Amino acid sequence: SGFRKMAFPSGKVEGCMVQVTCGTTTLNGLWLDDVVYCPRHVICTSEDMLNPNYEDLLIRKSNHNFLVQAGNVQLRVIGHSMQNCVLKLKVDTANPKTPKYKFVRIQPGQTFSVLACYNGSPSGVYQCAMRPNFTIKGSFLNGSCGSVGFNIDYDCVSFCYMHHMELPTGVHAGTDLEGNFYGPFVDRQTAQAAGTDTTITVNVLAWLYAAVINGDRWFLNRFTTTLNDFNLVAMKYNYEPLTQDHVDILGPLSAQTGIAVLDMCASLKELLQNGMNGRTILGSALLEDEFTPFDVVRQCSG
Amino acid sequence: SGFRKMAFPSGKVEGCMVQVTCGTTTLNGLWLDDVVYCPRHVICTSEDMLNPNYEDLLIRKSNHNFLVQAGNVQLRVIGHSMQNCVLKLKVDTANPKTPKYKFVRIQPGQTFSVLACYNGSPSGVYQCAMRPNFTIKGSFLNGSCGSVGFNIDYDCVSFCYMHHMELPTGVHAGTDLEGNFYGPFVDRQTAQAAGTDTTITVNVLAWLYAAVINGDRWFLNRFTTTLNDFNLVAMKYNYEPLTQDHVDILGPLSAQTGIAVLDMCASLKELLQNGMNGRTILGSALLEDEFTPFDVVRQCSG
Ligand SMILES: *[C@H](S)C(=O)c1cccc(C(=O)OC(C)(C)C)c1
Ligand SMILES: *[C@H](S)C(=O)c1cccc(C(=O)OC(C)(C)C)c1
Repeated sequence: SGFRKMAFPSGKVEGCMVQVTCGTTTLNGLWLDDVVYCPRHVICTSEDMLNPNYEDLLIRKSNHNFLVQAGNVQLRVIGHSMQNCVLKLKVDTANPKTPKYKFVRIQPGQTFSVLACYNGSPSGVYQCAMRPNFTIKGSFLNGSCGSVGFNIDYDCVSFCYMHHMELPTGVHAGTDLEGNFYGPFVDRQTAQAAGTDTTITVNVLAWLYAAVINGDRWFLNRFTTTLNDFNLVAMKYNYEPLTQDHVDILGPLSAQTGIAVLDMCASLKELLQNGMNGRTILGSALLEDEFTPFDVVRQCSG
Repeated sequence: SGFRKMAFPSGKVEGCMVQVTCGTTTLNGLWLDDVVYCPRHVICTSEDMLNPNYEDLLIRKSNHNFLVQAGNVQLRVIGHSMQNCVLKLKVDTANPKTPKYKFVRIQPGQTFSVLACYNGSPSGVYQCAMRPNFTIKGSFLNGSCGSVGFNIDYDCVSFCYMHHMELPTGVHAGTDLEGNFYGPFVDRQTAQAAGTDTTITVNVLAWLYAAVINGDRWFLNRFTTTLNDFNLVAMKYNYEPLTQDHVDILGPLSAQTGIAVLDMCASLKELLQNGMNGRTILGSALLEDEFTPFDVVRQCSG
């Protein structure tokens, strides 16, 4: 019993974090086999940041300009190259702690664990979701860029996020491990801002199923709805449309609880229209949208 | 920016988790140096559980009755003994991954990270608080007992909790690493239940300071209060009394934000009396009490 925002165990990623320094800039890097991945911003200076030409900045560097430290061990850089917004530093040592891994890009509405790091040292681990507007509501301080987000499946780490920056509303933007940004953001100084966001409907319904599995049933009702009537209500409350694929994905949780997906939708409609009347669900007084159907099944089953 | 329920990186504890089997019962154990720690319930059978005499149960066992597996490696048990509600299995191999560690017992209102494990394999990591009534609101399924809770400071793991059982309200009870239960709970079958709980006032005030550090200021006011007037209001809302030591502990956050502790108390009084009027603090619509002043400083500073 119980339901918590649970992250993956972080040890496999801890053994990959290193510190990268270029000039006076230090940030985190990810050491896998004999390559260290880090934000290419490490080669910028403070006044380089209005419109840096990274190809020019990089051609003016050599290997000896990059100091890579793994714990108390310095790694010799023997090659450097750019790929989109990340830098690939080839080092003379393969990381003996490299896990099985993949570089995956995730979709809005998917969740992942973040290992927040400073100066190559892990500080904390938490769960995040990629918002519909491609930002993440992280927890990061200066020095955290290069920290990574990941999921783990049967001992294979799928890296999906590298941290780059903080937008004016305090939410966070970054890239995939190929250096391609999530969202319409750039690694230069602009007035760029998070665009409008929406609530991840399928995740809210998954979390209502978690609540039923855990004994909160007060929000259930005998009603049902059609998918189109529900989606009219969703549109009105800035919720994403629910598709038939979402309905199919909720099938296992529906079968476990005996509550048809469109019956749960009728409950969610009532909650949007009426609020909670001073009650809570799974210890929250808001509708939570950062758990996927898979997160619920992984944490709740049986 | 940002504020999340953040756990400690779990890798140092992952390298200590093993599986212990006795008869048909399997659960988790903690391998440090050449000892494996686990709940003594592992030696029970299903009908042993009304009033087991653990000293009798244990004297009928030998070393070969305990199967300890670390990954795919079997550890030979060469001694066994009981200490309160935990079992100490001496094995013929010292764990090469043992971290610097301590066994500390924590106080109600303190937080810790939990590494939930099944069959000796880590599954997820999350943050918890010891409630005033000595339960924890965890997330645990059958097979999780022996999972541990811990804090980490400068590479030293202070273990504070071993998981034993789930109470009827779905909250969790366990012991310290010396086998002594937190709270008035026993490892036998009874009608034992969580006692009445209260809200951890000093933590709520720490979290209001986190919110101010992160730009939520709507709940501030020009008022102040005395400690006695505040504590009259606390008593009325089932909040714990605030002591002068709590005020002193909040001093650094008060100095960082410029908001005197008793001024923040006046805000908390207004929030208890009026509610939030449809607003949120740090993404919550309830007053959060599971962050200590230290948690806030660690996550927010600067
Ligand atoms: C450090 S987290 C980093 O990689 C980075 C990436 C992209 C953009 C920036 C940046 O613009 O930093 C300032 C503080 C806004 C100049 C940093
Ligand atoms: C397994 S998590 C374990 O250690 C344990 C400890 C103490 C009490 C129990 C228990 O009573 O289990 C049942 C399921 C209530 C019989 C289990």
